[PDB]
Amino acid sequence: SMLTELIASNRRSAAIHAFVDTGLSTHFKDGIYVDISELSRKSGVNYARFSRLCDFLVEMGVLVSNDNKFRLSDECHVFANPESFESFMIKLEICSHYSNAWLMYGKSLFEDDGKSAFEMAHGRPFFEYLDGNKFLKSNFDALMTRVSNLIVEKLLGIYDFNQHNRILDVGGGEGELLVRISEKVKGKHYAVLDRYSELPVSDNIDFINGNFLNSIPSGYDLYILKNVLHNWSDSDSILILENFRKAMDKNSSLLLINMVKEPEFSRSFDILMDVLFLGKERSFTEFEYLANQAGLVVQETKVIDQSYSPYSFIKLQIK
Amino acid sequence: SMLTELIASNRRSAAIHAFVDTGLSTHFKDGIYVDISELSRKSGVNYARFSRLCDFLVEMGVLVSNDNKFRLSDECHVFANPESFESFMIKLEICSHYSNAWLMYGKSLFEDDGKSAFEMAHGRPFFEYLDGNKFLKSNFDALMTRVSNLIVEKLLGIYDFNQHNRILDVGGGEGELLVRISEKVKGKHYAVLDRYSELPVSDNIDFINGNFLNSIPSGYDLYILKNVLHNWSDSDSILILENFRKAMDKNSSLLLINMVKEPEFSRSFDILMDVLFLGKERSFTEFEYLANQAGLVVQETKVIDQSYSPYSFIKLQIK
Ligand SMILES: Nc1ncnc2c1ncn2[C@@H]1O[C@H](CSCC[C@H](N)C(=O)O)[C@@H](O)[C@H]1O
Ligand SMILES: Nc1ncnc2c1ncn2[C@@H]1O[C@H](CSCC[C@H](N)C(=O)O)[C@@H](O)[C@H]1O
Ligand SMILES: COc1cc(O)c2c(c1)C(=O)c1cccc(O)c1C2=O
Ligand SMILES: COc1cc(O)c2c(c1)C(=O)c1cccc(O)c1C2=O
Ligand SMILES: [Cl-]
Ligand SMILES: [Cl-]
Ligand code: NA
Repeated sequence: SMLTELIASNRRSAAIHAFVDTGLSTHFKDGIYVDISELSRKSGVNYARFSRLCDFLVEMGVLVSNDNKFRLSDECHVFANPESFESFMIKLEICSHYSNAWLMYGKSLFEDDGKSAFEMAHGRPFFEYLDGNKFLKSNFDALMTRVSNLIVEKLLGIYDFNQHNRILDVGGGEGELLVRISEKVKGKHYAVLDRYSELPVSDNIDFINGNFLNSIPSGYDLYILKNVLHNWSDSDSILILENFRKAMDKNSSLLLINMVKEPEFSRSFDILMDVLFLGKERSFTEFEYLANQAGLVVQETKVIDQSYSPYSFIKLQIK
Repeated sequence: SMLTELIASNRRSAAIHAFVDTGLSTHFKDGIYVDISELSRKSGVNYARFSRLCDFLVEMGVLVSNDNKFRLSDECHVFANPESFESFMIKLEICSHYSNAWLMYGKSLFEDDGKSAFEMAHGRPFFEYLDGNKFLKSNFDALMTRVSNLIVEKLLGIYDFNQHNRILDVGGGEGELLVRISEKVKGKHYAVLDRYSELPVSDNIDFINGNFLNSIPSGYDLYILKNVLHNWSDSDSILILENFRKAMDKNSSLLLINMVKEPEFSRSFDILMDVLFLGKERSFTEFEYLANQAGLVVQETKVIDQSYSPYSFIKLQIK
């Protein structure tokens, strides 16, 4: 039935995890057709059992079959690359920590102590727990780095970064966005703020250990906040934007860059943000409402299409 | 994108789990339209956050939205009933035990110790582990009871059980099949063989502690083996059927009743059977092959329709 297969949606994620996490998918580079008999001899993977997984992956549209051999579909070519954001995504998606968070989601809907399903499962909020877990921190940071790399070219296209001199990326993680921007727009002052136990090192990037809930370093003419606000409540989002308004002078600009809620796209990410952070997906007008409450005004708006989501690009200045 | 949402398939299962496992779905009986504000007052569920889950459940087709109220779809009426097989399926599908089995699935494809992904995660094979885990045993046995209840009427319709005098259901679990058959077909000796520490009790039914890998007791004119062979390898399946042939005389009949592999249905259950049991789904032809190797021959075959799967009904006798 359609209902029992909907209940069993998890099996699709688990099948992809087995295929990608083992590195079996790396044998499918460059659109090659793989003979599972040959793959078994060199890799040691069970012929009969991996062939049955491949049949399920064909059903899913991950693999295509010809002459009893399997290739990756064009869409799923990314699974052959272990450095692809999709590879890091599947490693996190059904990991034990995420699974235990999802099992607390039901109970989390009845509590009002401001603890996410993740915190209920782990005893600390997501980013505080990641401080003590290499697997989660390295894979999450790697995922954010890959998606940052993918948006750079379009971001440099739609907005002229050459007009700015002092640039701070707030919650910029490993700093991939400004590292790539600094290679195209050379000779500016580039800074990245995040929570660092050990400072990253990269040519002409000033890495700052900080906390955007407490304070944003003042004196920059361009601030960037990319994919941060969806990890936070309305009240915490207003606090962050208030801290920007206090850091900014009349000539300063804040680029609020975020995946945006659109009716046509899936609500699944909105639920994941609830589970991990008590966060949420927001529309443009919802972001604008928070910014207006924080004492910021929209000067410019654009849409950036990415394969996986639409993005809101909102240029903010103090009222 | 389609691929990121395919990777995020687990979120669909986890959303349904939060909705059903909490008992929130029991407020949606008889296709009623629910005001989430009203539900929040009564149940104590967070209005805003549950409304967002309901938006995702509408996207999935689990809920239907009208006038900002939500009802279960006709197909998903079963979610309002905590005694439905779908309710028990949901409880097991993304439980910690299954999650940890799925996380070993990739690694299991590179080993030939004969340990399932489940055994690699939990240290014992499925049914041996269930002996010591009430959560898995109670919910698994409840699931099997519910799916047995749904097929009883169709079995009674397509086979004359009244022609037999002594009937043994082998691996019959809680004995629901014969409990229900005994209500319609009177004046028979009914027995159920399974792995029991303490014997179940039912007015019409004699429960026997046994092991179908070791021996099947003689002196029954009808034997039944329903939904057992998919938990076993081809070699173990032939051993089970050989033990039937040794227990049976020329006048004995064996009803082999099993979900059957048809090309038009999902391979997802085939992969679950690999993970839990190193089992598999089989076609009619594949079942007949095993029976023939065990020294049994097909007297009668029928296809039984169930909502979630087609079934093979095979009457077997000794050569
Ligand atoms: N209180 C806090 N102060 C500063 N950074 C924080 C923070 N809480 C979380 N973060 C950081 O916020 C980031 C969210 S993920 C976004 C990373 C990057 N801006 C990108 O778009 O790819 C993480 O790097 C996390 O470490
Ligand atoms: N070695 C063994 N001997 C007997 N029963 C066994 C067994 N190993 C597993 N079983 C039983 O096999 C059953 C598989 S599930 C099928 C239950 C029932 N026939 C139905 O169709 O609903 C379980 O009840 C399990 O306890
Ligand atoms: C597995 O758990 C995840 C937690 C996540 O936070 C994310 C993702 C996955 C993710 O795939 C993602 C993709 C694109 C842009 C993003 O911002 C994310 C993101 O944030
Ligand atoms: C979640 O774990 C499961 C393990 C299972 O073994 C099953 C099921 C679920 C199951 O939903 C099911 C449905 C119909 C007929 C069946 O035989 C099964 C079955 O066997
Ligand atoms: Cl600086
Ligand atoms: Cl309301
Ligand atoms: Na500061």
